[PDB]
Amino acid sequence: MPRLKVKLVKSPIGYPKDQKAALKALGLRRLQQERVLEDTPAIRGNVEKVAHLVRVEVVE
Repeated sequence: MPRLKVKLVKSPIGYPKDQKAALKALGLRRLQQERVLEDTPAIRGNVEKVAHLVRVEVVE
């Protein structure tokens, strides 16, 4: 509740199940969708798994 705004900027088509699961958990389903998630250790772990695919901004 500090938060992170995550945008899916690259196509995950054909990516490993782990990485597709991390996208699932971040709720990113289509290209250029943006989500504001709570900045937790867990949410950070999932953004880390899909770093190539996403753009991250610190928000509150």
